[PDB]
Amino acid sequence: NWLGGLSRAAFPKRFVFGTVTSAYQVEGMAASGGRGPSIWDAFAHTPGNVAGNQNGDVATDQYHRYKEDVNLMKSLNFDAYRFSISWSRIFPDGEGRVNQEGVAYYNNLINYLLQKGITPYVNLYHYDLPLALEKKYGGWLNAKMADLFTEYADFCFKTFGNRVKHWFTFNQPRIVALLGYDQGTNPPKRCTKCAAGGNSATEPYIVAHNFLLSHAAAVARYRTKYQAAQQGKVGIVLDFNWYEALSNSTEDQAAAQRARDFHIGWYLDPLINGHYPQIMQDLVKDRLPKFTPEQARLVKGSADYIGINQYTASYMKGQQLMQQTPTSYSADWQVTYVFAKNGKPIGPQANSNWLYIVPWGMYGCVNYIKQKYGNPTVVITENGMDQPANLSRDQYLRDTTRVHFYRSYLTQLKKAIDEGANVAGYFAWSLLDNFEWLSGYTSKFGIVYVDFNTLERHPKASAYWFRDMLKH
Ligand SMILES: [Zn+2]
Repeated sequence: NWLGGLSRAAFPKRFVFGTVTSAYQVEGMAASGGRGPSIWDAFAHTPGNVAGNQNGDVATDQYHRYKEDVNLMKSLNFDAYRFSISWSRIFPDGEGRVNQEGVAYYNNLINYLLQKGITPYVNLYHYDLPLALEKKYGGWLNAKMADLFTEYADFCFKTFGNRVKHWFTFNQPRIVALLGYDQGTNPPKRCTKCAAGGNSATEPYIVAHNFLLSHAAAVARYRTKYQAAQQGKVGIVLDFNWYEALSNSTEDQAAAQRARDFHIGWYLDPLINGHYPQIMQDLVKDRLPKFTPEQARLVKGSADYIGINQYTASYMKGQQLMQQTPTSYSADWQVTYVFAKNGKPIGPQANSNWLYIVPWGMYGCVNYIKQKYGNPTVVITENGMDQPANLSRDQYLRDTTRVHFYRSYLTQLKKAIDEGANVAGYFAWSLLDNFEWLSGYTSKFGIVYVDFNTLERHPKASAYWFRDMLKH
C-alpha cells in the first residue's frame, strides 16, 4: 500500500507532525503593513541576484490568505505548523519603534492556528535580518547582535508567549555563515574576493560565534524572565546533511568525521558540550573564537530541543592532513567530496543540484546525534524535495517522486526512532511552493502547489499521502 506501513501508530505516542514555511518565503506584503526591509529585500531587488530577478514582495501572499492555508493544513491532518516571525515586520528598524500592524498579523495567525487545533512552532529568525541593523551595526559580524536579538526575542516572548510554547531562535546559522560570509552568494555577499568586502577564512567563524552567543543570551532571557509564567521551550534549527566515508580506510573514515564535525559539530558541540569540536580547534586555531568559561556555560544546555533540517547525504574521501595557508571555512575541512561509490551515484537528484535523494542519510544523521551527543531531544524541522520550473499544473500535482521521498525518508526516521533516538517531531518543508532564495520561484518544494499567476492553492499527491498517513 502507498503508505508502506506508515501511520501515526508507527511513531511514538504524541509524536508531532507538521509543515513548515518561513516569513520572507511565503508572507508577501514585504513593503506593506508597516514592514521594514530585510537584507533579503535589498538582495532580491538587485538584478542578477535571484533567478528571473524575482523577489518576495508578494510570494504566496500568505499575509492575506493565512486562514485558507491553516484550514488546508488542518484538513491534511497535521498537528503543528512551523513558521517564522519577520523581525523587520515587528521592528522595521530592528530596534526601537514597534509596528503594531505587524504584531496584529502574528496575533491573528497564532490565534487562528490555536482555534483550529494546530500547534505553532515559531522561529524568531529565518535569514531576514532587518536591513537597518546590517547597515548600522554590520549584522552578525558585530557581537552587539546578542543584545539586539535578545531585545527582539524578549518582545516576542512578552507579546506572544502566553500562547506560543515552542520557539526556535535561528535557522541554519551554518548556511548564513557559509553562503553569506565564505562563498558570498547570499546576503551580505561577503567573501575574500567580494565587492562588499570580507574574508572567507575568518568571517564565517565570527558569524557562527555570534549566532551561538545570541541564542544563549535570548534563552537566558526566556528562562530568567518568562519561563516561570509561560512554561514553554526554546530551541535552535541546524542543517545537517549526512557524510558517509567513501571506504573503510582510516583516512576516508576520518574525512567523513571531520565533515560531520565542521557541519553539525560546529554548533552542537557548543550547545551540548560547551566547546567547539576538537578538530576545529586544532585546524582553525586562532581564527576560531574562544568561549570564555562563563560564555561556554551560558551556551551549554541552552537548547531545549535541537531542530535538524535533513535533506541529503554525500560520500567523503580523505587525504593526509596538511599545513596550509588559510583560505576559507570550506577549505578548512580538508575533505574531498565524491559523486559515487562502486560506480553508483549516492542517489538521484531532485531539482536542486545539491539535493541527492538519499533516505538512509536521515537514519545516518539521527543515529549519529543519538550516539554522539547523549541522545538529546531532536525535532526534524525540515525535510523535503523540489520539482523544477515550467511544469503544468497537473505535472506539479502528480508528484510521485515526492510521495516516494516522504515514504522512504520517514521509514528511515522510524528505523532510528525504533532504535531509541529521542525524536519528538517531524516537519515537512514546505506546506507551499514558495520563494526559494537564489532559485526564486524556479524551485517547487511544496506539498501544496501554488499557481504564481493566480496564487491559487492545490494540494499535490504528497499532501493527500500525508492526509492518509496522519489520519487520527
Ligand atoms: Zn493579498
